[PDB]
Amino acid sequence: NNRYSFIGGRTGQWQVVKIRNVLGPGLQLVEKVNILNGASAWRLQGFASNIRYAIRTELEALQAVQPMLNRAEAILAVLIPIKKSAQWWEMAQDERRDIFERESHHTAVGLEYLPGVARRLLHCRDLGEEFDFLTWFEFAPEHSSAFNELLLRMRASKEWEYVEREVEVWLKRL
Amino acid sequence: NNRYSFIGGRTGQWQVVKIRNVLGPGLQLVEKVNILNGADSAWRLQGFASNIRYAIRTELEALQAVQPMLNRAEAILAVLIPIKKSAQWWEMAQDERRDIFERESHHTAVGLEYLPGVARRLLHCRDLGEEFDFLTWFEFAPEHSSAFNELLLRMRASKEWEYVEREVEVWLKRL
Ligand code: HEM
Ligand code: HEM
Ligand SMILES: [F-]
Ligand SMILES: [F-]
Repeated sequence: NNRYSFIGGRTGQWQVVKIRNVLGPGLQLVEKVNILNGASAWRLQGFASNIRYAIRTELEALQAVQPMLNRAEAILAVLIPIKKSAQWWEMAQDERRDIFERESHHTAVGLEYLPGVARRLLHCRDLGEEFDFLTWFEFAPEHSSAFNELLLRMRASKEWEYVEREVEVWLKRL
Repeated sequence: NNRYSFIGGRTGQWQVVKIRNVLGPGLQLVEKVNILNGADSAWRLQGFASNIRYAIRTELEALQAVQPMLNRAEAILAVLIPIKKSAQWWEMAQDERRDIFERESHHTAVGLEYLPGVARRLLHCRDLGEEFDFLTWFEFAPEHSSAFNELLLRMRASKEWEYVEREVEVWLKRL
């Protein structure tokens, strides 16, 4: 099933460490997040989809180093819902690819954080959700500082001038 | 709301003229199709309107200069064409798919030849878990029927269509 739901509330596989309401309306602090592969204070949902930007040589680079989810060591996670602006979504494909990679170097920068950080990308604009993306990251604690670095590098990029809502939900695996 | 449902059955705004089961399993013949904006009938198809996946800005400019509105008074014929692409297509990277779609197959350039006669809507549905990947919608006056039939055959001859694994044509007339 390609649908995932993230329930913030009193039960789940993940303990909430902190929530940082980076930009726009936040998410209510809760005890735990329950993650369901299918369709409480809030529910987020999104789907796994096909590649939108990455080119073949980028995928090869990613495939050579990216880790799998569910490593025994990867006891920390971060769920980061993201919303991009109307101006982003009205751009053509070349315009969006150019900002994503040529200007902002998204994949190249993220590659610097592999193999330490595992990730999953979910899409949800097309479900009518209040966010556009649910991004998921997991890693061992030794990579927390580097992941915090990466977040600030991304926020400095051209791509991020089109981000209108962002929240960080920091989790620890129970 | 960006979701549309097409329900093949006994009621609706569109009368079925014919169904051509082009490739793979067909769709059951029915009297009418009922189209609902939102989430005795035989099948339901659904999809969502989405953002642009391939077209570049100059292509969008050319499309915007000529593409017609939906619901023109004269556009009494329509065709609903659900399409499924293969697993090999979806595993390709973005550049590989763009190269097939336009550089090799000229999908937008060829389609532009049929505007303004043909109006269109693209719906996506692979991400919903539907049996098809896309629902494509076309509408036009009868004087463009022959040209639309031409266009179909040209697109089926293209490289892109080597990756199409299920296709049905539901021809409709506006009630
Ligand atoms: C950890 C290393 C990272 C790598 C290797 C990486 C890599 C990628 C790649 C390859 C894509 C494009 C997927 C496609 O073509 O469809 C993508 C999309 C995206 N990633 Fe990252 N990323 C990483 C970190 C991050 C971080 C920390 C964030 C959030 C703060 C983030 C947010 C996104 C978003 C929102 C998208 C979708 C962009 C769009 O479709 O407009 N990524 N990432
Ligand atoms: C009538 C003139 C047509 C024009 C101007 C046209 C134009 C386009 C455009 C510009 C796209 C890219 C949209 C995007 O970038 O996301 C698209 C996608 C598509 N069209 Fe056409 N089209 C035409 C006819 C057709 C016909 C007759 C069919 C079916 C037999 C068809 C099937 C599709 C499919 C399945 C997609 C999605 C491709 C994918 O995302 O892999 N189109 N069309
Ligand atoms: F990502
Ligand atoms: F189309």
